[PDB]
Amino acid sequence: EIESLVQDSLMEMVKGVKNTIESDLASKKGLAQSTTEILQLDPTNKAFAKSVLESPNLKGSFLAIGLGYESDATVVENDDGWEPNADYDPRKRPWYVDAKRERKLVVTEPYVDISTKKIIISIGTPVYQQSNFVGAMFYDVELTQLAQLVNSVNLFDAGYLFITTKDGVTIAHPNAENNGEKFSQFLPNVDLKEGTQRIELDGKYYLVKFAQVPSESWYIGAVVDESIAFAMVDDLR
Amino acid sequence: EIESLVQDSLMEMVKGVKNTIESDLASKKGLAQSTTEILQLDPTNKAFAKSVLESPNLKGSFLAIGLGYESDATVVENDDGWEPNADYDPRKRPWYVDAKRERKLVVTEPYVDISTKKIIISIGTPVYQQSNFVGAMFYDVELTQLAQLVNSVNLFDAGYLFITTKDGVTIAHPNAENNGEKFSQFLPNVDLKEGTQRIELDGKYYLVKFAQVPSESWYIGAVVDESIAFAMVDDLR
Ligand SMILES: [Ca+2]
Ligand SMILES: [Ca+2]
Repeated sequence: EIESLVQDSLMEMVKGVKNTIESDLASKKGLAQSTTEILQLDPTNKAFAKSVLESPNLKGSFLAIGLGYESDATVVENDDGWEPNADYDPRKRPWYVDAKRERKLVVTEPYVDISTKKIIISIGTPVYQQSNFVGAMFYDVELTQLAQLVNSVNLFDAGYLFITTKDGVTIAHPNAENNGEKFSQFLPNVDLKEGTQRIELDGKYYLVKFAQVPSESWYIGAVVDESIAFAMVDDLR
Repeated sequence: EIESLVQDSLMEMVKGVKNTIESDLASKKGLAQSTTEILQLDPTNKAFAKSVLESPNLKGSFLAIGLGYESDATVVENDDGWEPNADYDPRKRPWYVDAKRERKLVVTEPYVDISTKKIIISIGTPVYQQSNFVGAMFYDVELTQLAQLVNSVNLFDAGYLFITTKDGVTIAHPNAENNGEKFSQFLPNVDLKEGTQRIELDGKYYLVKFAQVPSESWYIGAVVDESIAFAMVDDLR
């Protein structure tokens, strides 16, 4: 029947998007991990750190990158448009706090960047001198590229994709104003769970599919107007 | 028509794979370009280079990584199983020759790795000190991963995908023995060109589709048993 293949197809497409997001995240993390390990060869050498973070390919790979020191709360960073003032303590920032807590590569919750004032996420990493925790790094990620990427399938031209945290905070949405808000704001009475829920919103039936990204326990969400999907599939029929 | 939508979905599937291969290459190149740029901070410091190439994330991201020097023909490399004998000249090797000729990041033709003696390809990069060319690097890539990745769509269970150079040399094939051989050895009677060719091999009709990867001018190739693909679509009816 129409329904079985509509969900079969929706299934394959979401899984494809899931793999795309996982690969892109793996790419960013790999670059963050190696930069961090390379800096660990001499992490207190601020001149070394500065040259690395200003190297063009790496600089072009993130919104901004920086290194905060446990010992004096100073910061080495490559943001041309920002210089931390006296009150800025990197040790209170979420990328640093998370990286210190987990003692490994972390991806933060969405938060307000003090530099661009935009909602972003950062990859955070701990920095060690042998077994001494010396500080932490941020590698900031602009969320609109994620929203483009997560929309690399077409869902029978019957809907769109977005990304949420494991607690329902939007990570990427075609409409960036949603980033950092509960997804319930744009998608009322839907539970956050793996699989497919059929919903009614203002007189129409939609399909909401969630697939988790095991690396960060993000969910890929897809919303599909059931009628359009059935009609588009059926009119190949 | 059955054929119209078979061609349509086949097109969509190859598109997704092309983007998957591009992202993967992009990721490998980005890590290779950044490592190279970081080494250029002190390219003749072989202890620095050695420490970088041995750092665990980078080390685990490639088959092997090394840096060959123009002046003394020495090699710094992270391959546990291989140490350059007296006959070895990095300057005669394809990754080196190519990086030198183009003066930017390159991806070699398939060739026989001196270390593992397997067909591989390498990312090659040139190394500068100030303005002079100091040497080059290799970042070796195992081709069996690429074969897996290129086969991330199912083609209505009617065939398989592979990768060829712009001159028809196989880069990745489900059967590793084909790597580095012209593709006509497993796929005779077919021209290498963008688009779809319809051929007959041993009393049977197949669809051969090629999509080029603009980064490296590789082609993604897909071979499809049109009777299976037609019948599979007919089943969806
Ligand atoms: Ca700055
Ligand atoms: Ca060795």
